[PDB]
Amino acid sequence: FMVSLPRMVYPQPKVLTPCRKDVLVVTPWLAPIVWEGTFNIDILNEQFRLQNTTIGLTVFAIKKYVAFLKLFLETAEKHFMVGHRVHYYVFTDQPAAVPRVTLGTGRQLSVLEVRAYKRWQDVSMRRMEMISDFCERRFLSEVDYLVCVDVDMEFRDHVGVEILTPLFGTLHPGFYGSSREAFTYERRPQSQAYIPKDEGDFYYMGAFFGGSVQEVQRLTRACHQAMMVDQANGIEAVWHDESHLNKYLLRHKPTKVLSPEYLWDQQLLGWPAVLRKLRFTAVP
Repeated sequence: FMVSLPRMVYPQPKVLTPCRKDVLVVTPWLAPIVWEGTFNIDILNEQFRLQNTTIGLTVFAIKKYVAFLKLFLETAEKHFMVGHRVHYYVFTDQPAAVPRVTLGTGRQLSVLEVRAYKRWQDVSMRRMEMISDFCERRFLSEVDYLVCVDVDMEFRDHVGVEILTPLFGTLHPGFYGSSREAFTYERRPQSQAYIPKDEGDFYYMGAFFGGSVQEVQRLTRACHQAMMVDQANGIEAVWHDESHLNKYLLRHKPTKVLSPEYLWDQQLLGWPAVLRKLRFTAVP
């Protein structure tokens, strides 16, 4: 049950003026594409706080990548869901190497040790398997939404409840202006991740997806199962779990799509006019 919003004073939305005219802000299946200027964060914060929303953030930091945790977590504290309840789940092979990061009130961190796996096949499948096969009951009990991101990143600007929805993917920064035939989908019909040249909405990046716990578990389960089939058939998708994520999101449309504000590499791609903010960026 959702209680009434309080009285709020904010600028009136005007029907005969778009928020953005330079970009697509809704997909053909009526999912918002989230760009700066499309949302009033005050309204959204109210809506999500009134539900006492808890967001889980999963991040894998394996081998040398543990070195990225400090900046990842410190910047998440500055920019990720501030004001809301947040539970970080750090999956790592080196629990002792996790930095001691000071957290704001209402935010917690759990260190989850993984796992075994001395063959690259299981490593490739590790993340999808971990989210769907091992942490299933815990996530359902502890958080409302799950967000799955890469560690070799930093937050530079607001990443907040505007992204929350049953299921979201993020436009890959390298390909948002590309035609579908150019997308690096898996193109071999022998792979479960196969997408023909005449199919595809967007190319989504494996580095930032999420949704409700239930929808994320469905996605990660399906991707893990598809990857197991490929392994049995002696094939590895061109971009690993990202290829499978793309197949899943073609066949199960996301209910929001994040713009490349949410996943950017400034060293590689600069700062285009279409990006008013660079929110979450690759570490050079």
